[PDB]
Amino acid sequence: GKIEEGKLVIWINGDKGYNGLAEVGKKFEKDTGIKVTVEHPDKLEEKFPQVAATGDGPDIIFWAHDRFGGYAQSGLLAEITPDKAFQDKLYPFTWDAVRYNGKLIAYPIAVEALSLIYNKDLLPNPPKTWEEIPALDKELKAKGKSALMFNLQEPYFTWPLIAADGGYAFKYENKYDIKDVGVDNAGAKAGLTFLVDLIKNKHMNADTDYSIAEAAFNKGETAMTINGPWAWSNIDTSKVNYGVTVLPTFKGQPSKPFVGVLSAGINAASPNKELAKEFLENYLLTDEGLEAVNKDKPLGAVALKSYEEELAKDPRIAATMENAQKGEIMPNIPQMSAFWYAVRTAVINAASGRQTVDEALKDAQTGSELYRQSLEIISRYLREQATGAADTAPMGASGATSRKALETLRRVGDGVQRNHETAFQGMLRKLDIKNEDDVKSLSRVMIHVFSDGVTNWGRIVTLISFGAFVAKHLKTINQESCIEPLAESITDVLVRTKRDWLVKQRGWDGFVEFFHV
Ligand SMILES: COCCOCc1nn(C)c2c1CSCc1cc(n(C)n1)CCc1cc(c3ccc(F)cc3c1)OCCCc1c(C(=O)O)n(C)c3c-2c(Cl)ccc13
Ligand SMILES: OC[C@H]1O[C@H](O[C@H]2[C@H](O)[C@@H](O)[C@@H](O)O[C@@H]2CO)[C@H](O)[C@@H](O)[C@@H]1O
Repeated sequence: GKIEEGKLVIWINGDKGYNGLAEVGKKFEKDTGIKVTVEHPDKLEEKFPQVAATGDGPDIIFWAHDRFGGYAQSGLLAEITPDKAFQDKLYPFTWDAVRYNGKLIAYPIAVEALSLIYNKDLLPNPPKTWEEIPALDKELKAKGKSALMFNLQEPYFTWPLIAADGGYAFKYENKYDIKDVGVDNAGAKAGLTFLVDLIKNKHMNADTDYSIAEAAFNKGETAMTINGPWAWSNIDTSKVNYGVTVLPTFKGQPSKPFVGVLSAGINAASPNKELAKEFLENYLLTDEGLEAVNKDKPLGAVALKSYEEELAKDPRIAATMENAQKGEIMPNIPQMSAFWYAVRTAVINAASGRQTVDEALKDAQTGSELYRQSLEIISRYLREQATGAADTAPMGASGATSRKALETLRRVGDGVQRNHETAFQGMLRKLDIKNEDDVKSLSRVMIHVFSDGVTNWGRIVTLISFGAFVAKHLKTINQESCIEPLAESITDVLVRTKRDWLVKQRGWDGFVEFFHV
């Protein structure tokens, strides 16, 4: 139901120092009498947006910064307004990671990058290249060991290799070009082909997950793993003689890990926002607060300058920041969730042999592009229907598909508006859409109606065609400013409800083919 006033509920991932965070919670309770409950639910990054949308969930959510732009866009996060004195205590680049549309939407905690972790008793010198790992595995298999095991179920761990020879998520030049996705280029293919060849040649197993890789490294059965600072605690307990070092190069180029800033957001529906701010600023983001978490599971390079100066002498942190420098700080754009879902499926299907590398990355490209391509088509159709004049701007990336989808939608959507004028006029009058607040109300009812019953291109045409019908109404009553929000809302409904179906149709190319006369 509603978040309980007078306590704090905190969500953090089960691989992080949640017992250390609970100790900070106990210090908070000692001062204030306010009880702090720390939970680590499974899939909390997927659960948070579901429960927070209903005004429920934790007061504070911890995740890497990449997921907070989506949460902020969805209205699920309170704006963070620390004073200059507090802001100056953290590195400016960490605040940049938690800025979305010019507003701070979380507190940055620590910088995370993957490193190569190696067993000095099996491999005194780690391999500098991915290319030498097959030969090393052959040497180690003769000793009853293997070279490398890491999580193949989460694309976070394979991304550094995919990115090495030129794979990218969203092109960054000067600003992100969200229309420019680098998932199915020659560089991405080269990296994922290398991983699949390691599996084909029995150097790795497609079924290896976080738990299997951690157990094999910590038992001394595999010489190397790929993991973040949080993993170091369990390796210390195992008494493995380990090193943390630069990831291997691929085709002479560095592995490029996607760099995360562990961040703490405040639930927009929390009645405990002042308690949450007090906890995060004056208990957690202190030398003693971060020490308590770091002693449980290491954070990496903490955002708090005073404590980072103390930790920076650690060679494992130096290695973390060397890999971070060769990588890229993740975007926080709302499309990151879709990007990760698309690439997760691609790596798992390529690794298992369900798809070829070409097939897998083609689907991942379509899934990653789906929101922005859908919005380009739907925004243009609604606006030209409302105003009577087309947009002269270039379509940009995958422009032929956008142009031909808009041409098709002009033919079939104009026909739907003509033939279903009665139902459209009746429903427009019942909805009584007057302003941007009324447009924002449509999402819930649209999802309900559209998600029920059969999936086909005709119902997608009806969804967008009624959008155009509403947009014409909005322009006429001098609410033209409502049209882009309406287009965004319809696009969100379409892509969230029909993601998997749309990718199976080759997205908008399927639409053009389906309605080809
Ligand atoms: C006077 O005669 C009566 C006969 O009428 C029967 C009929 N025939 N037709 C064609 C539709 C209907 C009503 S029953 C479906 C319905 C629609 C709504 N409610 C509450 N119920 C309003 C909530 C809503 C739903 C939207 C919206 C999309 C863009 C937008 F800007 C605002 C939207 C608001 O999209 C749902 C999926 C697309 C859709 C479909 C579909 O999926 O097939 N149908 C059948 C629609 C009908 C209408 Cl009028 C509008 C849209 C659809
Ligand atoms: O695998 C995709 C996944 O990558 C990142 O998640 C990391 C997280 O940042 C780390 O702190 C650690 O918990 O491992 C996770 C990988 O299992 C992204 O932050 C996440 O959004 C994305 O889904």
